[PDB]
Amino acid sequence: AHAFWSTQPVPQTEDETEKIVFAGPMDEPKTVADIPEEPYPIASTFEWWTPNMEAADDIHAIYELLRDNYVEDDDSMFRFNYSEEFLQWALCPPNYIPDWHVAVRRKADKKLLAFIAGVPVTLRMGTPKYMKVKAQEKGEGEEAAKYDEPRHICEINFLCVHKQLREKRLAPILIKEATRRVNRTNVWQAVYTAGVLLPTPYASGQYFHRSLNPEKLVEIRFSGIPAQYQKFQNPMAMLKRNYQLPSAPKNSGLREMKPSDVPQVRRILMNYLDSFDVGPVFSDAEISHYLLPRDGVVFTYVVENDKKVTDFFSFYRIPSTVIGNSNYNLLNAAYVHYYAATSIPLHQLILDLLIVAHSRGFDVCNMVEILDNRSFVEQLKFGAGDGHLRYYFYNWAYPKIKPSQVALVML
Ligand SMILES: CCCCCCCCCCCCCC(=O)SCCNC(=O)CCNC(=O)[C@H](O)C(C)(C)COP(=O)(O)OP(=O)(O)OC[C@H]1O[C@@H](n2cnc3c(N)ncnc32)[C@H](O)[C@@H]1OP(=O)(O)O
Ligand SMILES: CN(C)CCCN(C)c1nc(N(C)CCC#N)c2sc(C(C)(C)C)cc2n1
Ligand SMILES: CN(C)CCCN(C)c1nc(N(C)CCC#N)c2sc(C(C)(C)C)cc2n1
Ligand SMILES: [Mg+2]
Repeated sequence: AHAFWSTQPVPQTEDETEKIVFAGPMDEPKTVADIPEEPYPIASTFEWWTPNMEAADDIHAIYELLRDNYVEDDDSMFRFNYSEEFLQWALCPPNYIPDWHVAVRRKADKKLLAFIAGVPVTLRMGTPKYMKVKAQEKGEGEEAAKYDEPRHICEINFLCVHKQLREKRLAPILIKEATRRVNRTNVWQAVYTAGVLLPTPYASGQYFHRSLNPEKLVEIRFSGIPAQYQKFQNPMAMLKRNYQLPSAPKNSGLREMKPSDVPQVRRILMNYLDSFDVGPVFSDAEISHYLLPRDGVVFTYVVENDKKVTDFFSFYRIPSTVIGNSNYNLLNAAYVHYYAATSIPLHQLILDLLIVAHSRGFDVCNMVEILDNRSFVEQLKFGAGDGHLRYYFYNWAYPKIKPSQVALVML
């Protein structure tokens, strides 16, 4: 059933996943010396290319591949259009490894055909709380604690093959070359997410969406007018009213994040993320990189009253090309990123996220039901969407966990 995935160090079935009681590696321990410096073989008409994702023109080349060939819905209505600025931000965090950005080009004429990207992340990925309890009950705490220390691993994203080259087994070769490049740097695990079901997720969460500009969303067929609104003389007027928001934030002391807020934001974020089984550990340099505002890319606000930062939220922008329509070329989506609340309930903090996003011209706010995202769904009028984000590890056995025990946001 899976000619490629059956050959890789990942759990092969749900049944297998059920037998997993401790975090730890799947594969033989190996060393960098066991990995060849010769690149993985590829047919003679293609070549590997390493783009420089800090250089405008190479970012632009990858940007066009993704704009024309990346994730789309099944009815070919919308295709993600991650911006050039977004790609530089997502792919070049502190201490990134340029060799982990991997492309394939056609050799004759240098046409770009495929891409995959890894970035470093320090992740807590030790045995989860409910399974450490089971271990204590069996006298197996030593084995369950073996890999408690946060690990320096790889996060994979942006795998893309050109539409003309689909179903030719190019994605497996991309994945094996990426694995070689990561292994050459003495890293042996990865974390990745996808919408599709592959062998075998350790967690799965549904997507949720919150309408900000319902008239546009109905026009482009992202949304429909629900049946119940047909009982009204003006269904659209009533739908707009339903999703109406304040025109300015409600929380006293809300302001954009600045560099001097980095230590306090790191403190409150790391205290909060510690409560979840799987989550990142960020340095001050990483907090700066992933959270300081960047025009068109990431938006972050702190609540500061009386000279103390007590809460914050962040969101990032992913537009989509509107493939079929005549009034509109883009869908502008805001995605909930990291946050932490110590002074106000989460629903009150995230209402200000929706207000700022609407003010800035976003059409919808989306999120996965990770973190405590379920805690404000109903009051803030999010609804569940037809999509899931499945969380996977490469070369790491891991017990199934609930999505509310995952604290890693993937872009
Ligand atoms: C230690 C370091 C390790 C580093 C590596 C860690 C692993 C990282 C793994 C990658 C994490 C990526 C995270 C993201 O970026 S998720 C976003 C993925 N990108 C897209 O959906 C964009 C649009 N689609 C495409 O570009 C292509 O359809 C892709 C490239 C996805 C497949 O190309 P194509 O359709 O032309 O197929 P093929 O003939 O070449 O290959 C077929 C094989 O590919 C398996 N397949 C299909 N989709 C995925 C998928 N999303 N993850 C993993 N495997 C996938 C499939 O089951 C089959 O294997 P098997 O069923 O026969 O066994
Ligand atoms: C196996 N599949 C296709 C699960 C499909 C999940 N994906 C990739 C996906 N993607 C989507 N987008 C790309 C929307 C934002 C953009 N781009 C959408 S937009 C959508 C409606 C809101 C129109 C129903 C469903 C949907 N589904
Ligand atoms: C690697 N990564 C983390 C790919 C995040 C892509 N994104 C941005 C994404 N993805 C979606 N998927 C179903 C996962 C597709 C994949 N991969 C959806 S489904 C959705 C609704 C329209 C239902 C709200 C928004 C949305 N957004
Ligand atoms: Mg292919």
